[PDB]
Amino acid sequence: MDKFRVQGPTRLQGEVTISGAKNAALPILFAALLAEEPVEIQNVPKLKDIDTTMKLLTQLGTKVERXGSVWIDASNVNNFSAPYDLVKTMRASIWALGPLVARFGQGQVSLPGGCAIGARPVDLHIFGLEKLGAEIKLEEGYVKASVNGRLKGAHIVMDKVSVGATVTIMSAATLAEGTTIIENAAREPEIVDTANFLVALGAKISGQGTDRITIEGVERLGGGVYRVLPDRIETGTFLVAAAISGGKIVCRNAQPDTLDAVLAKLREAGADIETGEDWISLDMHGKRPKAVTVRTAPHPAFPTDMQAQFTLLNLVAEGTGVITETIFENRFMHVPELIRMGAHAEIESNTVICHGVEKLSGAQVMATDLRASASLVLAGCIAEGTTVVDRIYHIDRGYERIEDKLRALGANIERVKGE
Ligand SMILES: CC(=O)N[C@H]1[C@@H](OP(=O)(O)OP(=O)(O)OC[C@H]2O[C@@H](n3ccc(=O)[nH]c3=O)[C@H](O)[C@@H]2O)O[C@H](CO)[C@@H](O)[C@@H]1O
Repeated sequence: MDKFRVQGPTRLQGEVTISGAKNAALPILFAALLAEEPVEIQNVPKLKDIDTTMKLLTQLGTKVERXGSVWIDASNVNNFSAPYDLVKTMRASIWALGPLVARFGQGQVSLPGGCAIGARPVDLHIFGLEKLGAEIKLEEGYVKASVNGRLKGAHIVMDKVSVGATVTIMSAATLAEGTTIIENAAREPEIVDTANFLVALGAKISGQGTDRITIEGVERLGGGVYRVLPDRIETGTFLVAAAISGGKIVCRNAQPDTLDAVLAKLREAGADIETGEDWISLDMHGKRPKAVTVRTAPHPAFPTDMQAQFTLLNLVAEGTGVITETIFENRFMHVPELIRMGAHAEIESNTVICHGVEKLSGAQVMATDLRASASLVLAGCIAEGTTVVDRIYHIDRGYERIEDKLRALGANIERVKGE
């Protein structure tokens, strides 16, 4: 089992090229199940989650190839289930459900079990499907959906803002008979990306990116070529890496408009930020960051996927920073890990109260969250001495070669395989 050996402190300086969004590539890959003709998805990151998704697709009888692009041919889907072993390593597996039932009239996906960051049921996905006319049963731990003929469009109001349920419903609706309206839809840039992918295939969708999505179902979806938007979380993570190290960086292949909240908070922390059409520059001018107050919420508010990263920022900032989590109430495992490194903070309910320190100290820490745990690697970059991050497979699931990108920024980091 891999581990990172990080030697700090290091001032991060240089350039990084942002990879395609893991969170757009995922739902788009699942949506490709709908395509009758070959599809080429461009700008797909090379990460563990994509590997798992590829595996799942192949298990359905989908032909899959990859490099920068992932080539999909779902003309011969011959299997309709996502097994326990796979779903257990990737909750996003639930996304296979909707396309399968919508196109083939059947689909079975192992029901996701417990999650360390909090309660993450998929009740809304199921509800949505049912609303579309799907019959759903639970057998041997498998959620089994079925419909005789086409799904039927319906007016659905979401009890919660859900990225996942919005994708499930929107995707399945493209093949339903009639019009589907998703009210209180998630507005994430990844939702707009997936919708656009769908439309490129022949789907009829409007309102994507707003709280109200309207889908007019069609008979079949063709094929095509589609480029995945830049990864906003990867971008934010690198921006924070520079901001907490007194550094200077330029992010290439970026989409500034997906980052307003994060950029604004970085400015509050004291960063000098410039943006262009496809780039973002950040210069700390060698300054320590200033503590900020953050509240995670659905896009375009501050994203929960940047929360750990900002907690780190606050932990080495001047002042008392406060971070409140409204999406994943228990998403605080990074905190005690950071405290092992000398940080100071208290967790009261869904809020962490940070007491910024001048310097962190290297220590042994454990990764557990595919997006948040990158925080540990960042901490090692600025801590005094050696930090060893265990279980880095978690990071591998959500980031493409993060050590390589960090290394090009000046980081002293080594992938240690010897156990
Ligand atoms: C593969 C992917 O894109 N994952 C992202 C997506 O996940 P994910 O799609 O799971 O997140 P949702 O937006 O669906 O979850 C938001 C909240 O609603 C709850 N909920 C959701 C669905 C449901 O059926 N019932 C229910 O109660 C969840 O438990 C959570 O408290 O958005 C999260 C919030 O931006 C990100 O942190 C994840 O990295």
